[PDB]
Amino acid sequence: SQVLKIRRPDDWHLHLRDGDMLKTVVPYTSEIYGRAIVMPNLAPPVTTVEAAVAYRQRILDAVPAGHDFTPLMTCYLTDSLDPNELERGFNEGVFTAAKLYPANGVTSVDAIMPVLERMEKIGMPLLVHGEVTHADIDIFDREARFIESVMEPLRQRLTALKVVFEHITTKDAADYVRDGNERLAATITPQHLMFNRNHMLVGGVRPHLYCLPILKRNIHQQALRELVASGFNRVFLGTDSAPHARHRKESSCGCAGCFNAPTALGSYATVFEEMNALQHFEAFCSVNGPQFYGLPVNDTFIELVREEQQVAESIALTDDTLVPFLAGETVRWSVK
Amino acid sequence: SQVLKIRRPDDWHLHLRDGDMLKTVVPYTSEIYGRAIVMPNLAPPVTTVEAAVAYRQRILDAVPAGHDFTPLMTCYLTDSLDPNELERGFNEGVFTAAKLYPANATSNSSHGVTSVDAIMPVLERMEKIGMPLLVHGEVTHADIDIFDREARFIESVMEPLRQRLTALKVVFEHITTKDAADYVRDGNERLAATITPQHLMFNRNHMLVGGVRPHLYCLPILKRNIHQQALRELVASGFNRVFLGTDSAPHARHRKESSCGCAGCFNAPTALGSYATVFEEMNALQHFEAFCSVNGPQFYGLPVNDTFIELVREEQQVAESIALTDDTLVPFLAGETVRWSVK
Ligand SMILES: NC(=O)N[C@@H](CC(=O)O)C(=O)O
Ligand SMILES: O=C1C[C@@H](C(=O)O)NC(=O)N1
Ligand SMILES: [Zn+2]
Ligand SMILES: [Zn+2]
Ligand SMILES: [Zn+2]
Ligand SMILES: [Zn+2]
Repeated sequence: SQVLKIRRPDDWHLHLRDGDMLKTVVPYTSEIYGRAIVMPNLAPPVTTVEAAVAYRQRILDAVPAGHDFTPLMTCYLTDSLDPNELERGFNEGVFTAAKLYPANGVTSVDAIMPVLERMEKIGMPLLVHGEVTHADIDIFDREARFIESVMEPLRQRLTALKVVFEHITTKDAADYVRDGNERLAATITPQHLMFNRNHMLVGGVRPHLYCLPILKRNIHQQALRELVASGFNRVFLGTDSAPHARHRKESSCGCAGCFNAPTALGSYATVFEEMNALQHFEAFCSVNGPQFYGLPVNDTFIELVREEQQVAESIALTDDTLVPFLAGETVRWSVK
Repeated sequence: SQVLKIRRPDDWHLHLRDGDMLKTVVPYTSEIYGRAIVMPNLAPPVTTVEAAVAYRQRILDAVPAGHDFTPLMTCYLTDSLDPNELERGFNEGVFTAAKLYPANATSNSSHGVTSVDAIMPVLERMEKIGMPLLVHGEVTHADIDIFDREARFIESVMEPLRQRLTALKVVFEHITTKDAADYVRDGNERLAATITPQHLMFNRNHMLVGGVRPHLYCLPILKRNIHQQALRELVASGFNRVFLGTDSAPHARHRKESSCGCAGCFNAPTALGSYATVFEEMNALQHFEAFCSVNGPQFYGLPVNDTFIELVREEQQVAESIALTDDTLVPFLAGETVRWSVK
């Protein structure tokens, strides 16, 4: 019965893959979101303007006629990337931002200072997967350790640099972001709002809930839920929809990533509704991101209805299937 | 190449399953171990003397010609279990011990325990007759973080139980935490523990970094490195109320590598050499025989084995998988090169 009309959303953190997987997955995004930040971690990664232009065209080839969807491309930062290449792509409208992945990506921030300094000067946002990767650091501590040892030093060095702390998963990061300045923002996925590590590990191991940064303790989940529900205007929708074929997930060494594009928007609506915070929902989906990136808000509107839809058990691929996040379950809100 | 000769070991915590899976897995135990504690979590559970007798015989049927292997059977504790049934099984040599799995208010009375308070008549009987209680010590309340469940058990159940029943003999099965290590270390002669090879060799990072590894997924869940190190130090100290219990817990490959993978490591094929590797790395090989072959017997009041086996420090590759009638079994350390093997 209940209907919720919002400004059309965007997705500020998306993996579209390539090839036949890209053809399969893009329509789940393009049918809903006006734009999406398309991450650059292809094999090999998108590190040149030329590669980004080609990738962008493959994505557009795969967008059904009638979907008004614009992929916003990103550069994968590498220790050796030429700052002139990053800037050229930016000037051309090809690169919207650059993405910093930990080594096991970038080995040190120090190795890429010239690039980061260029980004700071030209006003290019830096998107950060914020985890340290030393073998001795427990996997649940890697996000927290990143804040102290990399993020805060980096932001102290480049005080004009705009940073998105991508897919934050901890109370540590939530507090860090809440207390930061207008040059620091974050994205949060649906899974890190809806679940905690118990949902991945109790009663069985659930690889479809296995993603990076790893699901944390409930106290962390609660901190993220309170953050979005507070109305804080520098957090915004980024799904980290990260699809893998079923048997790449269900194997002796399962790939990280949740394929949440089909269910994310309604999943977010449920969280906000639960937190008694639907008045902040549009801003999270459709306003906060644009503001941070200095892009206009979308000028169309969509509707969500609170009618329970059943999530497909699987989606066909050329070879194998794709298991969506919440496969076989129910979502309380769906797109009208 | 170096040789380690020990009295024939026993496995104080084992899952043998049933049917065809039992036929496949028993030889990996019977070739090496003189005795094993056979856990009772079949579907349906072993909760009667008659079922334990028939199960013991199915196990015996699957032992290869010439292996000298004796299964020591256990009773699954449930709300509806009659203390007279348990006592009779004990008195007749059928039940060596009884096994308490985590309580759950939704448990069918035929299949489990709703709360420990609700099975005090049976626990009092075990105390009275000197039957050892084997405890899977986790609390499973939905609002407890899975990594916290063992420590919460110590506080909520273990300590109060042992204060209530001061003569009760308890083995804290497959301990995984420094909490449990210290607790057991500081206990009396009526408290012991078993430790698996996976909890000595690995921590949760091994299960979750670079990929999710369901063949390392087991209960109680792998913990953070500080806990793994405490376990290692406990065994390496020569503490004589910790002993070998593999928790070898086989599931078909398709049941492990699924959207909801089953908990358990099939480590019977590789456990003993893994334990040897750990003791060696801890410079504690002088304590290795006792852990494998003496401490368990002393705790249970049974004789130490009088035959010997040899481990050799020569590298071998572990099978990638082991055929079942349908599907396959992936062993602990599948495909890896291991340092010690049985001669
Ligand atoms: N997060 C994930 O679990 N997966 C992402 C990578 C990423 O965002 O690190 C992927 O590309 O597979
Ligand atoms: O408690 C248990 C049960 C066992 C099994 O599979 O039977 N597997 C485990 O991982 N631990
Ligand atoms: Zn990431
Ligand atoms: Zn991502
Ligand atoms: Zn157990
Ligand atoms: Zn067990």
